[PDB]
Amino acid sequence: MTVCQLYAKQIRHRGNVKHNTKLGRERLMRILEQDRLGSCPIDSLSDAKEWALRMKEKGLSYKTINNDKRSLKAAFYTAIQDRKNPFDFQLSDVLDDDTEPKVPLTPAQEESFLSFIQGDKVYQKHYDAIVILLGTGLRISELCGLTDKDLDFENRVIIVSHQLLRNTGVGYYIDEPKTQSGVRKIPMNEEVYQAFQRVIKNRKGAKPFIIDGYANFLFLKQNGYPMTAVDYGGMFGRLVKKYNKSHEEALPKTTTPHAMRHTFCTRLANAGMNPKALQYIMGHSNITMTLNYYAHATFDSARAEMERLA
Amino acid sequence: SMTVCQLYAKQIRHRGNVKHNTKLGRERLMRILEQDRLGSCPIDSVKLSDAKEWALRMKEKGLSYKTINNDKRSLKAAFYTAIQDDCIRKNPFDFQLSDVLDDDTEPKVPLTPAQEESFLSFIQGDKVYQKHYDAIVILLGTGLRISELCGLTDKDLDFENRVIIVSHQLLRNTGVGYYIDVRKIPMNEEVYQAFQRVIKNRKGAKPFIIDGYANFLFLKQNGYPMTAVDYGGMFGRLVKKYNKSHEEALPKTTTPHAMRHTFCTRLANAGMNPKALQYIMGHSNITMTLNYYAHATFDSARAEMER
DNA sequence: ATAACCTAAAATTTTATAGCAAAATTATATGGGATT
DNA sequence: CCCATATAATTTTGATAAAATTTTAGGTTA
Repeated sequence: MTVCQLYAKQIRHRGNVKHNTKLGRERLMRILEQDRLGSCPIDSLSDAKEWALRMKEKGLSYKTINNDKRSLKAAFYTAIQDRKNPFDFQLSDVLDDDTEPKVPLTPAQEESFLSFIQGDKVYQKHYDAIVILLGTGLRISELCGLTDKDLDFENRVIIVSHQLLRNTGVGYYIDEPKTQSGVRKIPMNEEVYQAFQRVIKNRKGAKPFIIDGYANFLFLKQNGYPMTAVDYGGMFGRLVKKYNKSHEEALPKTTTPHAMRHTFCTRLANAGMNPKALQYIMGHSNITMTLNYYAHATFDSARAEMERLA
Repeated sequence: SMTVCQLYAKQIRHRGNVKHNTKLGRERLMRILEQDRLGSCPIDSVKLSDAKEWALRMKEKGLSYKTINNDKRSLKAAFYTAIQDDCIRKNPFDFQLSDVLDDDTEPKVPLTPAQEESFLSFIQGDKVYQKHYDAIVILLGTGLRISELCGLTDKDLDFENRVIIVSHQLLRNTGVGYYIDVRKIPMNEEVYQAFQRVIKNRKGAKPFIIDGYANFLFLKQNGYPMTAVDYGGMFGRLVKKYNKSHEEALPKTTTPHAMRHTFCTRLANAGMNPKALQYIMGHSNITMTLNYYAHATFDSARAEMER
C-alpha cells in the first residue's frame, strides 16, 4: 500500500538473483526510502516524471536514472496485474542523455600505450595482462578467472567457462553460465600466447586458494590472492593518469579495462571480420550488441560494396 | 458476459486505423471463430485448456503452423485488452505454441548461383516467358519486394546516377482496385542494361493515374500495371515448365520473394559489409538481416580471426 | 487438347521491439607502505 | 605514488499482429 513496500514485494518475488543484483536493489531501495515518492500509496503519472527530475538533480547519470525506472515500472506492472503503470513513458522526454561517448583507442595510441607500460618500472608487471586483452577482448573478470586448466598452449586456445569476482563480505566467489551458451574458445595469437608464457614463468608467491574446484589462477595481487575487477580498474585509473602526464595526446576519458575490449571488437569489425564470427569470440548472446560496433552505412557505402562484390 | 466473437469484434473497433489487407486478414480469423466452438465460449470461462485445444483444431482443420501462431497473437491481444478493462483475471493465450504443436514449416531455400544462372538462361530462351526476363534480373540484382517492383515508374529511376528510388508500393485488392501504399538502391550494369530495355520495349500503355502515380514500368496484357497476384501466378506456371525441361528441379518454394531471399543470401555469403545489406533490403531492425547469415561455429571463427 | 491468364477467395509469410532490471564494471574515500 | 578495500555510482547486457505475399478453384482462350 506504499511504494517502498511495493518494491520490497517485487524483490521477494524474483529472489533467484546473483549477489551484485541484491546490492543494486538495495541502492534503489535506499533511494526510495530517501525520497518523497517512496512513502506514497500505489493507488495515489505526473509524480513519476517529477521523481525523474529529482534524480537528475541529485547528480546521477541518465542511464542510472533510466535503469531504476525500469525496476519501478515492473513493480507496478505486477501490482496492476495483481490503474495505469505510472512509469510507462519515455525518459528521453523528461531528461536528456548526457552519457559520455566511449571512444576506443586509435592504433597509434595503443602502440604508444603499450610501450609506456613496458618501459614503466611500476606498471610493467601488468604489461602481459594488457596485451592479452588487446588480443582476446576478454572481459576483465573473465581474465581474472583463468586457470591452468582453461589454457591450451598446444592448440592455442583459451577456454572461457567462468568468471572470478569478489565482493565485500561474501569475498571471492565463482560465477558460471547455466547453459553451454556462455562457454567459448578464444584463439591465441603470437602476442597473446607469448604473453601467457611470461605470466606462467613469472608467477610467484601464490597463497593457498581454492574456490569451487578452481585453483592456480594466472593473475594474482601482491597480497598473494588473485586480482579482481576493482584491482584492475583502480590500476587503470592510476596508469592512464600517469600516461597523460607524460604524453600530449591524453587517452580517452573511457580508457578503462572494458575499453580494451571495446578496442579489440571495434578493430575486427572495422577490418571486415565476419559479424557472426565476431559475435562468438565476444560472447554476445544477441547479435544486436555486436552489430553496434559496425559503422552505419550510406548509399555510397552500399554502392561501393555492391561494386566491390560485383 | 460476452463471447470471444464479441470480444474480438470489440477489439477490432478499438483498433481501427488499419490498411485493407489487415481487414481481410482480420476477417478470416473472425470467420474461424464463428466456425469454431471457441467463438461461442464466454470470455470468463476460457481456460488455458480451451486455448491450447483450439490450436489443435486449427492444425487438424489443416491450417499451417505459422498461421495458428499469428492468430494466437491476435487473440492474446484481445484478452489482454479484456484483462486491462478488468473484465477477467488471467489471459488464456499466454503460452508457447511449440509445446502444444510441432513447427512443420517448409524451409525457404534460396537459389544457388548454379541454379540462378541456369534459371535465367531458361527465361531468355523460352518464347512464353522471355518478356519477364528483364524483370527477374532486376528482382535478383536489387532484391525488391514484389509490389514495390510493380510500383516502380519512369520518374522513380535515375539513369544518370544509376540509382533506384523505392518510396512506395502498388497494391491491388478485390473491389478496391489499385491503390498506392524509403530507401535508395544502386543499379548494377546488368540490372541497368535490363532497365533500359524494359522502357525501350514498353507499349500499349492504358490510361492509368492512381494517387499521383502514373507510367508504371511493368505492364500486364490488358495495358494495366502488374499486380502481386499476377507475378506469383506467373511463377507457378514458369517453374512447372522449368521442372519439365530440367532433371534437377528448383526448390518447391521458389516464389518472387525467393528472388529476394536469393539476393540477400548471396550478398550475405559474399560478406556484404555492415548494414548496407540492411539498407539495401530495408529491414527496420538489424536482426531481420542477420537471419540471412549462416550460423558460425568455432572453425568459422578460427579462420576469420586470422590476421 | 493442354496450358496460359484472369480474378475472387482463403491461405501463408514477412516483418515488427524496445526494455515490465539484472549484473556486471568503474570511481572514490581512507589508510598504510614504498618512492622522488 | 602504489596498493588494497569498503562504499557507491556507471555501465553493460536479457512479439499483448499488422500487412504484406502465395495458393487455389473456376472459367475462358491461345
